[PDB]
Amino acid sequence: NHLIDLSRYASKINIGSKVNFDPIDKNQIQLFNLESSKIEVILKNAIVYNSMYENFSTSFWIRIPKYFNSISLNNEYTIINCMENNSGWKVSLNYGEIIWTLQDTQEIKQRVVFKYSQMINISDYINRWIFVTITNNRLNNSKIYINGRLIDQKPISNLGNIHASNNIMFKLDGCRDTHRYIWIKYFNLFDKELNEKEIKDLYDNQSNSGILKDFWGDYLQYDKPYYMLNLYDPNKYVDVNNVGIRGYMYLKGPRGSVMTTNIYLNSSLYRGTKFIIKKYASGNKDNIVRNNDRVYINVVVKNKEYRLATNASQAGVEKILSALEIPDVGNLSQVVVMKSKKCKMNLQDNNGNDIGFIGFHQFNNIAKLVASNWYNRQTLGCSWEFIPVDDGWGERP
Repeated sequence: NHLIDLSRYASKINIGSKVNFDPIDKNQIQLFNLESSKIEVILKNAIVYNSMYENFSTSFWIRIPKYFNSISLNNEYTIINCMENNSGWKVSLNYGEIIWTLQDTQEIKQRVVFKYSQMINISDYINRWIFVTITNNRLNNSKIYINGRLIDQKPISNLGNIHASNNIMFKLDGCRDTHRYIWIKYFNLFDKELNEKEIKDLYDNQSNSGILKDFWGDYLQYDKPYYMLNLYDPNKYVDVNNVGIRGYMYLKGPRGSVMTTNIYLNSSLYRGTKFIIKKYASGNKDNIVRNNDRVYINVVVKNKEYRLATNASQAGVEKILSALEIPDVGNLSQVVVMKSKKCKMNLQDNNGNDIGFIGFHQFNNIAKLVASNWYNRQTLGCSWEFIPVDDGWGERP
């Protein structure tokens, strides 16, 4: 009974003791810069690549922690190796780079590369799950796609016979940063050149769209503190002006930055009051937040949890939100419907009527958090990301 997804391609899988399978999402695999943190796939014979003509493709998801140290500048290290006797294919990484390399049996090699900057306020790529697809047409081009989008392509018809390895080695090789690691999931191989339509369908059908995601791309979870990023005002963070029904929550700037030299320079993500999502009526007994889960939102002020709520009877369509003592909520509106199918939070009263998506509104040059049905009809002010502390980001909370 085969359980590991790599078994599709393997007659045998050898897993080192320092491979870490994520306990919440067992398909997410963590590989450290240690010699026992490796997965060796002995390929089924029909999968071994050995041809001058056969088109082929590969896809995988990857999450690459931010490069912190100058030791990582120009240090290309292999992560997925299907080379034997200097022919085959491999995936490697470098500072802000993902590299695909083909090499034939005649010393001729070609690369296609995706590059991402670490000098950017908010990155789509640093330490966040990335869907990678590389397609190879032997009489034409190699192409690399990131999150379903074509990034680059290079001619490869000058390459002759490619005789790849009988194995695939998942392992950090040649990396000089002792603390380096990667996360990977859903490695696949295809015996054709995938078209743009097929690539987008893999991206979509491996995105688990019925499950809400945090900022890094992991499953959103209950009972886990999250810093909030509003995508419509990304340089601001959430704070509380008094707890209780007289108070309100509001966006305040600026975030400020985190930086080391010109190794990285990014917006600070660990800012403001933290949200904790509480189970109330979830679709499942596990700890994962799913589309249409009905939840309560707790707000952390001075290391104490309060309840996000509002009096929906206040004048006007924008209902200003407060942070209340949990016993003080009474019959006030607090039920939030979480949505993935980026406006994530829809507040409802205890009769089931919509009060509106959670966003913000300007009240005399103060951006107060609101529930507002203007959003439900309408990147919006209700677009939020949930950011937990993560070792791949390295900022000090």
